[PDB]
Amino acid sequence: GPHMATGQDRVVALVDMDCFFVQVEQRQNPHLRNKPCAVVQYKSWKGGGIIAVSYEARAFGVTRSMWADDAKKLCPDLLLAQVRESRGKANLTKYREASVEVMEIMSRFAVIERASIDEAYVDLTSAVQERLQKLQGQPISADLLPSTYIEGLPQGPTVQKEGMRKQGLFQWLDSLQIDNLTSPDLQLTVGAVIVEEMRAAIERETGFQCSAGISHNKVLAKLACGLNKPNRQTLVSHGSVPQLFSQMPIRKIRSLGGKLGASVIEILGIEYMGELTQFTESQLQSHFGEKNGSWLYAMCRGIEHDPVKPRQLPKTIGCSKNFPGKTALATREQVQWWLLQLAQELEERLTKDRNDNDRVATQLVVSIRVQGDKRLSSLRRCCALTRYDAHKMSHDAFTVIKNCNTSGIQTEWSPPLTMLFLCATKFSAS
DNA sequence: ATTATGACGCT
DNA sequence: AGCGTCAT
Ligand SMILES: Nc1nc2c(ncn2[C@H]2C[C@H](O)[C@@H](COP(=O)(O)NP(=O)(O)OP(=O)(O)O)O2)c(=O)[nH]1
Ligand SMILES: [Mg+2]
Ligand SMILES: [Mg+2]
Repeated sequence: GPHMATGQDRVVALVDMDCFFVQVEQRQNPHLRNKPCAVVQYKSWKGGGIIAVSYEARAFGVTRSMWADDAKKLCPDLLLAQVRESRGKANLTKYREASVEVMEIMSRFAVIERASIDEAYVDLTSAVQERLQKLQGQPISADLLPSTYIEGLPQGPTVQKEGMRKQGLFQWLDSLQIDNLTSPDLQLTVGAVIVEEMRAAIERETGFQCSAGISHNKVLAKLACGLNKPNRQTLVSHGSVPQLFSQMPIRKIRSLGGKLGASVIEILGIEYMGELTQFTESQLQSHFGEKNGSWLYAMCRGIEHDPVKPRQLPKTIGCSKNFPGKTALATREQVQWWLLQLAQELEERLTKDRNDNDRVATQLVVSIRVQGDKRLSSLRRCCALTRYDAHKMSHDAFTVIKNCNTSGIQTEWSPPLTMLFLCATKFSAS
């Protein structure tokens, strides 16, 4: 009753750039704008692997993880942009720099948590309180929410999508109690006003469009962001959760799309998020552990407490390359040359990071995969990172991995290596 | 032969 | 510390 916490204490948004790498390439090359187009890495094997797809191309069935030659079967007029190659490998610097552009704009409105190259969570609780004091009990006009959907509305007592969006928004606004400065629904609405402004600023100042979700926590904001893409934002209220979750497959919730979500489905014999409400917190803890169990018990009621961490910068800086099938590295000279190429890219990125961000990495993590292992990493070893020098880092990485070489011969490497990965970690202020 | 990342939990 | 999971 009155003591049952409802998880309505915060306003959290999730902003995700639409088809990011595609948008970066479309800004640079106007010939690609408003076209079916995709971004690929490499080219010789099956035309390269697609990693980003414009919404026009998605209409033809083009998806990430598809080979470009196969995508061209679905969409013969598909336009392609290739990721830059440097030192023999894909180099994603252009997209990391575009990411910094967007995150610096977002940081003007609120503290952000960088969740990925193109997505960030935003804690808007304080900004909403501020705007509410400025509003002085003034109602919120639909004109302030020109790209907002209200999930679950319209309901009750009409043909085109924009008209639907507007009917739902009018139903939502008409039910608002703009008197109460602590009304959670009002707080979410003001949060959506602020996110409209932030998304407008991103587009004005970068050219990039994004989608967003506004709710009371990170998981609901992420789910909301996905409901109306591209170039739109969605408000998921606490009250919308029972209906939304009643037909939501468990795998759609962040963190349940893998083995744990499959175990929830199989152990409990359920399909949808809402079905979780019928179990006690102790029941869920018994099957999934104390942490997961408490998290599921709260999450299926729309409640989640994970804070938006004040972290705009990545925690690690890493360089990785796969050597699939017959390109695997089978000589010591090969392994050394590629460790050196990865280390030269890492040194470049680390030196720029130190100049921009006043910090230095202190640990080097070396990961490899050997032929025949189905795991991502076959072996992971750390060593000290005391100087931003590529020949030093590559020699140190070789020293920490050289014992994996089964070959009695000094020149050969067996079993050959199908992946190398260098990662700088454990940053300290400098 | 999906690839290049990045976060975080477990023990 | 090193390994596994989740994402994408
Ligand atoms: N190197 C690499 N980059 C990737 C990979 N997957 C994605 N990216 C890059 C390319 C993506 O542009 C970017 C952001 O990933 P999303 O937010 O998951 N996809 P997007 O923004 O394209 O579409 P949406 O409108 O649905 O949000 O990360 C990958 O496997 N490898
Ligand atoms: Mg995106
Ligand atoms: Mg994203």
